[PDB]
Amino acid sequence: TKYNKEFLLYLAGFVDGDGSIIAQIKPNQSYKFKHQLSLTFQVTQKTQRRWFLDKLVDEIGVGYVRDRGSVSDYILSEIKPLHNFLTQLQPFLKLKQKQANLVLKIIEQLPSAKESPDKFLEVCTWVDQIAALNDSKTRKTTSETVRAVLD
Amino acid sequence: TKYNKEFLLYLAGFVDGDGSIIAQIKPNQSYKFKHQLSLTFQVTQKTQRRWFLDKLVDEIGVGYVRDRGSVSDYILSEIKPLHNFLTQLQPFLKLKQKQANLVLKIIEQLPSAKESPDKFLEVCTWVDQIAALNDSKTRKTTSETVRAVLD
DNA sequence: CGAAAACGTCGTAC
DNA sequence: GACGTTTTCG
DNA sequence: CGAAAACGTCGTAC
DNA sequence: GACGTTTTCG
Ligand SMILES: [Ca+2]
Ligand SMILES: [Ca+2]
Ligand SMILES: [Ca+2]
Ligand code: NA
Ligand code: NA
Repeated sequence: TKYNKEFLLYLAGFVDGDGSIIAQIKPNQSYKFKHQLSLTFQVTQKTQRRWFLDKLVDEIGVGYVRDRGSVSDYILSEIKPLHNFLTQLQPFLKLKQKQANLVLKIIEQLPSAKESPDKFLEVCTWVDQIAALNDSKTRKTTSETVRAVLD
Repeated sequence: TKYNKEFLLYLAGFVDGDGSIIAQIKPNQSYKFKHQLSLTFQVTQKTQRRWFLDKLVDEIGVGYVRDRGSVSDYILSEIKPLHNFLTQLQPFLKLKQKQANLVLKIIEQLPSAKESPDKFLEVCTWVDQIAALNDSKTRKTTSETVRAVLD
């Protein structure tokens, strides 16, 4: 899945505008470290324009559209295709380039982050950075909170 | 003032995201038909990212940035340069392409719209069209409104 | 007058 | 825009 | 368990 | 995002 340059240039600007590059630390006992690292690339749009989101699903060839009322979102969370997509988009972003680099870095690091409790906590630090870059306003689960892992 | 393709492709996506192509019929006795036709190309952005709007002023080479509190806007209203810019940006727009064409068409038509009251009113019809296409919500001055110029 | 700049603000669509 | 919590899936 | 899908909502930045 | 009203400028 290798994309067209004209498309990526256009999409990077659309993303810098209404997209979001999100990293979350999700709490849950089921997981080894009681938290799951989650990554999302998303594009939001008023539902009467949903066709646009649908066309993203067609060109990126992966991901899906969810509806949440008057608004919809194109969503891409699958680690492998997300990494493939972000890598190609990264060179054209201007406003969300750093968070794109951070997500790429987090993905490449997941394997060894399951291994030690200190590698996992470090990676969580990178998600704090992504949220600081974002216009974050209702964040709850922080790397700091994961640190109350101390027994 | 002929722009670089990569730059237009990217800006077209940003504009589809947080930009706005605007046509307004503005009331005022000073004008022959008691209304002034106004066109605006704008890009809005949070003031901590105003550098990004300043960078637009630099590349487009015309227009300016205005501050309105926690938010700012890159503004381009001069008919000649706006026509030039919209013509080159127009082919890459996907969501605001129609309003961009309508604005180009209104601009080309301004000279003859000062001539008859009927041509003027027809042009006002095109601005009703642009507002229909936009996510309009507080429009007051309509082509219908102008029609009560009837003596 | 004609045209742009300046200034101000409602209601979501991010 | 950018999170949150809850449910499915393998 | 691990990872994504599904579902839900706060607070602006358009 | 997409309008509004008021002031300047030529
Ligand atoms: Ca934006
Ligand atoms: Ca936006
Ligand atoms: Ca938008
Ligand atoms: Na921030
Ligand atoms: Na509309």
